[PDB]
Amino acid sequence: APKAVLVGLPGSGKSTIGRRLAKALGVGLLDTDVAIEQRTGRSIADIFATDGEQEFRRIEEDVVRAALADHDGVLSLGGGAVTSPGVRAALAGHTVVYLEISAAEGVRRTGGNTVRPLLAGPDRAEKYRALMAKRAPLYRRVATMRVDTNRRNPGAVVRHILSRL
Ligand SMILES: Nc1ncnc2c1ncn2[C@@H]1O[C@H](COP(=O)(O)OP(=O)(O)O)[C@@H](O)[C@H]1O
Ligand SMILES: O=C(O)C1C=C(O)[C@@H](O)[C@H](O)C1
Ligand SMILES: [Cl-]
Ligand SMILES: [Cl-]
Ligand SMILES: [Mg+2]
Repeated sequence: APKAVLVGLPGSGKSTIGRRLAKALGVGLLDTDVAIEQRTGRSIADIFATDGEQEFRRIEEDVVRAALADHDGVLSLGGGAVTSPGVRAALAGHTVVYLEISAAEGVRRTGGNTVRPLLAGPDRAEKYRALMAKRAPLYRRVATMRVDTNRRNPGAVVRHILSRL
């Protein structure tokens, strides 16, 4: 079981806080997206391209179940994983840190468009708020710890999580 499972919208800091929290804890980081494309040689985006969310999520939920079981480090859940009820069920009892980010800051951190398909450019701010409106309640469902990453620099979010694990 992971030291901590990180959930949040794109830009909330999963990959970042994950890497830093993993390092701090001396443990490894496991990003389910990477765990997904590695295990498939075919990229997340391109995966969707060929088989769509219905399939992606099936693959994703299965890697998550796996990571939740065999990973003792820090696990960063790909943003939409929470939408799969089986991902939510798999999460129960685990240490789930919901990295909270406002839509304004969130739209801005992901400003570079470092992938994030559902977050395509044409009217991203609107897109991100809708996305936040939909995923937000779910992250709050599965979260055992909510961390506001809005003001806090990465180090402080990480120390905040450490201080609380
Ligand atoms: N607390 C933070 N303060 C400032 N920038 C952050 C913070 N958390 C993450 N970032 C930055 O925002 C960008 C998105 O972070 P990332 O970890 O890739 O998000 P996610 O994987 O959750 O989608 C990264 O450049 C990262 O450096
Ligand atoms: O918020 C989301 O649905 C997504 C979050 C990331 O994990 C991407 O890899 C997924 O493809 C999409
Ligand atoms: Cl299981
Ligand atoms: Cl994501
Ligand atoms: Mg990520």
